[PDB]
Amino acid sequence: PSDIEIAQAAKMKPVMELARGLGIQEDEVELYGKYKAKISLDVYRRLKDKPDGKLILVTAITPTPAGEGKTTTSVGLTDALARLGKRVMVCLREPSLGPSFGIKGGAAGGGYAQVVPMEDINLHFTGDIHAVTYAHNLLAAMVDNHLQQGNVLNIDPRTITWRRVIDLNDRALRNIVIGLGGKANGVPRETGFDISVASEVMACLCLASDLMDLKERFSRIVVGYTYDGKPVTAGDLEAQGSMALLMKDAIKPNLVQTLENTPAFIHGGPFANIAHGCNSIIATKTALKLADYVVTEAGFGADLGAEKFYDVKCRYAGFKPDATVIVATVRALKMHGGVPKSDLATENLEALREGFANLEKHIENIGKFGVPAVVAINAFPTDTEAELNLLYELCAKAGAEVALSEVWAKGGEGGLELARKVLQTLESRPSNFHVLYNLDLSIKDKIAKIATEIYGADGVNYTAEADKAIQRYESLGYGNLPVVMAKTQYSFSDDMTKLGRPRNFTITVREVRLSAGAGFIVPITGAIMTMPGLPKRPAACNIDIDADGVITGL
Amino acid sequence: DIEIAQAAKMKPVMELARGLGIQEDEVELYGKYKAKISLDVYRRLKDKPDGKLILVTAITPTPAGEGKTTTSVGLTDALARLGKRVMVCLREPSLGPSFGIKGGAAGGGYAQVVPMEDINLHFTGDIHAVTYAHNLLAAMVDNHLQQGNVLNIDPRTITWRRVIDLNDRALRNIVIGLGGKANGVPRETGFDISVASEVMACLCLASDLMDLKERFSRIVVGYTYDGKPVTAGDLEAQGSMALLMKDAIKPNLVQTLENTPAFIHGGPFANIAHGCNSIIATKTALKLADYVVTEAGFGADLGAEKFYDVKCRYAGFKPDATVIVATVRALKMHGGVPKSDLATENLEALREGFANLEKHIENIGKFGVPAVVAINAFPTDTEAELNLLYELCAKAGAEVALSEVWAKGGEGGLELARKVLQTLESRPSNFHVLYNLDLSIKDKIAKIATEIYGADGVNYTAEADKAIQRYESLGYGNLPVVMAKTQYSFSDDMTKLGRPRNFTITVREVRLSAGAGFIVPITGAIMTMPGLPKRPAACNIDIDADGVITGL
Ligand SMILES: Nc1ncnc2c1ncn2[C@@H]1O[C@H](COP(=O)(O)OP(=O)(O)O)[C@@H](O)[C@H]1O
Ligand SMILES: Nc1ncnc2c1ncn2[C@@H]1O[C@H](COP(=O)(O)OP(=O)(O)O)[C@@H](O)[C@H]1O
Ligand SMILES: [Mg+2]
Ligand SMILES: [Mg+2]
Repeated sequence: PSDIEIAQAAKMKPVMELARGLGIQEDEVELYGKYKAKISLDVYRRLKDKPDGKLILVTAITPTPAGEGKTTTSVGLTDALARLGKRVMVCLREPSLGPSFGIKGGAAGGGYAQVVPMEDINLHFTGDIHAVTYAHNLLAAMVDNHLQQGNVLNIDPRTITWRRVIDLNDRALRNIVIGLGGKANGVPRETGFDISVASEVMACLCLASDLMDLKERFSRIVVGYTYDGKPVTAGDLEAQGSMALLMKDAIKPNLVQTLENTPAFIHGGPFANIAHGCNSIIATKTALKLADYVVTEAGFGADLGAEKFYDVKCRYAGFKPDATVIVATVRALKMHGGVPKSDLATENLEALREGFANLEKHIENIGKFGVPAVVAINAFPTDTEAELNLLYELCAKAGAEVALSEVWAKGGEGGLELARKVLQTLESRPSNFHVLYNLDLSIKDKIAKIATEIYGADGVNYTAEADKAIQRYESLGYGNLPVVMAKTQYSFSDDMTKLGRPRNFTITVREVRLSAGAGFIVPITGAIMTMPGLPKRPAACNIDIDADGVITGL
Repeated sequence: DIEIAQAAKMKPVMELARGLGIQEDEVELYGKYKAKISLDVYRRLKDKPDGKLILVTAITPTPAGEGKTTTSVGLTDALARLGKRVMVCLREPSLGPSFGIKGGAAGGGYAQVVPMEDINLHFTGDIHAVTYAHNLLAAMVDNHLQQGNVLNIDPRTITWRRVIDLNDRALRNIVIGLGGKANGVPRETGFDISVASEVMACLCLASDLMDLKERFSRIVVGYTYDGKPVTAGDLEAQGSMALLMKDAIKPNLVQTLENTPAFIHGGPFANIAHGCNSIIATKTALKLADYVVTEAGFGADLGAEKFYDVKCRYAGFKPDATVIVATVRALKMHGGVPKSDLATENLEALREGFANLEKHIENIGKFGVPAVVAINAFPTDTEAELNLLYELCAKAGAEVALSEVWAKGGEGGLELARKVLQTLESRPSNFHVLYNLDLSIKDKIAKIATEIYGADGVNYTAEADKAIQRYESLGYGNLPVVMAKTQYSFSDDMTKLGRPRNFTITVREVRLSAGAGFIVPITGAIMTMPGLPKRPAACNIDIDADGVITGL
């Protein structure tokens, strides 16, 4: 039964009620209708010295374009725990608007494991991405006005790294020339747009602890350089105050719920292939005051999202994840064993056997961070009973804790086996969380650490552009920043072609960006683009709404 | 006395809503002090009586503005202070100008709508809905070119621009689709400011979500190589566009500082677009109130004519009175006093500049709705100067009232409120439009230019000629006209002050808004994306652990 059919038929508690059931007081809630709200940052502030609940991360194997089921699983696990009577919350990322009209669709879950109101969540929600987009683009506009008004600071406009942003898959704005028409109309220069969720401004939102912090980070954002190579910042242009203003509400996290009325925060939405892939620190640390157990997702596979959750988010938050759930699927493991994407509804026992190496490696990789894993087998409607025991069997045989999850088709009661297993590991195998690398290393050493330890490459190559940039950033004193790698989600390699556990290969960084405001560095690898495109048949064509109800949203 | 420093005073909008006879389950809250009202309110009240409709317009402005909004709000509070059941309908301010020059559009002093900062920034996200529907269409157009261009669109004739609600001059003329075969198809475009979007115009003229969707579908984005038009319908975008507008379509309820209810819905500018708030908000408010005050942008040559010939025409409104805001400082400017000298007294310059207001007074008379001048008093106004004007007005002889609504709130608008009631009770209106749709495009341009602006005639650049021919050829000859033209003069020349004579308008570009249902001749040098000044107000804007430091 279609995801929007059942999302629209849902039966929701007023969120003011859920809020109150969490120790949040009426005047700390700001409603966006009965079913959505924003929680004050005073909640976390007044509880600063109270103990945390347990932190549970969900990550996954290397996906197909439709995705496996982190979100779908995160929601379900949360519903299952609520059904064992636990005081639990999910933290998730706000879905990017753009992909609802292209390809992979929304990010509110699936079947009976969803967050709702789904169509709000997937579209405009509470206006957060819009606030990111306007602060980002206001800065750009100010940069461009500056050039026009005599270029007082002597910016070399051919070095401006600050791009524009919009929350759509618009490939035609990747590379553009701007400022044309003559002397009344700006200064010609080459730029383009990224998708808003990849904005550094969203990164700042996701790492900041409150408005004034966000304002200070904004002011350290570097937009470009003078003709003599001195950096020029958003604070040099006095933009941070306006930028902060535009984020005045977006800083607060959003409360919705699951289909079974369990509470859920949704806040910040960076992708994990081209950004840091986590929800806001603010959401997650607030939730940890409010619930005994907090489930949260990192984007794409564990080589990307899980790695950056540990090495960036946890680092900057002081978080100590207690357990980690790895989502695996028969569909995907078969793909990693040879089966084409068009033949996956077919049984193939060997292609799951030789596809397993993929998961083998993700488990290995999680183990390196010292937090105990449980595998979740997200049973797809087509997966045969035989394929399903083999995977169970392979996970046990590898030593790993496992559980089948029928959360998609059955909701929270599809996730009891799994929920017990997570509870089992919280109670019986404590976590020993530590980062992969220290901050005092070179940029190139940190990159090589991730390259070799996680993706399993032999080493890393640099274009001259990249080398020039790394020099620049260490010499300017940003050498201590952590690394958010941009790379394809479809492989451990930077070649989207290398399925499974590719061996004897090299990653090539072509471009290096600096996020001095969010406080990390972004080495861009392979051919990954920072603005995605629409397909031949965009979801949009099938999308509609009548005197009430909507179709084509997924 | 700072605008933003009146961040004090309000009551829950839900109380305000029930007090207009709106049901609880028709109110959607965005905090305790903003809401969206269902379209079911108007529907169920369809057969009930309309209140009195009052338009507030103005003389030709100083860049700072002459106080329409400030006056519309004041008037509303003043009527309430006379025990009247009254509402204001306003436009949502464009976000861009709060960081630019002119600021937000929530009023002034003690005549403002609140919560101001929300109202002027993201508000309830309508402008963002507009922006994304428009730009998703743009994105689908470009994707289509990229995926074999099956419809054979000549990318060099695409009229559909992109949009963003900032003053960004550098996005006026751009080249996109660069980088090779994987990254699109190169083409010249740019951006307009979001409030000037056709999508906004449609929102502002439509009656519900399914009307809006069908309008979207009729939007022409460009042409095939053999000149066949291609629509948003042909690309199947209207459903998604409408989805993104599902809440934007419902109007918003806020209030005034003295707690009078207010609708804010739709933002289009009057120089570049059609300059009125939504029909939805206006027609709804007529059911809930005995008196509905509403503003049209810039001077009467722009917003008034458009409110009358476009909004009123499509809505079936008959306006009952019209208020013309005038100021001493502006009249002086028009009498030759430089911008920098408008604080200093100068009676003779005020006598000379009167001509401007005189023509606006005449022009309102041609639509057949009676008029009341509001003289909106600034702190620099001499007692002598305010008397000269009042005398000038009654000798004209229009009804006049001094207004101290800015400094005093509704108490300051009693004499004005009285005169307006006095006009509605004795001098009923005989509204009629300036022109008929049967005319040709060029004839309608020429009525408006001749009768309202005072031009001797109109010239067309070759490009404008082509376009007008193309639209007549295609069946759109019968559309009404929404002139784009500078607010600073009756002419298309921003330096021709007072009441210029013996001038000609030149239209250099003509757009077709097939979905909103009008045509836009662009005159003189006016741009559809504005720019940021030397020192933008953004540079002085800030927020601490609570308090905001600029709204202007
Ligand atoms: N077990 C399942 N069977 C069928 N569809 C599923 C299942 N789990 C998830 N989905 C659907 O597949 C897509 C991917 O799920 P999602 O939770 O979004 O994965 P991820 O979070 O890793 O991107 C969504 O459309 C979801 O509704
Ligand atoms: N009587 C007055 N004294 C001082 N400032 C005023 C007065 N009336 C309006 N203003 C201010 O001047 C600017 C323009 O007023 P506004 O109501 O926006 O006119 P318009 O709607 O025609 O632009 C605003 O900053 C407003 O607060
Ligand atoms: Mg997901
Ligand atoms: Mg105004």
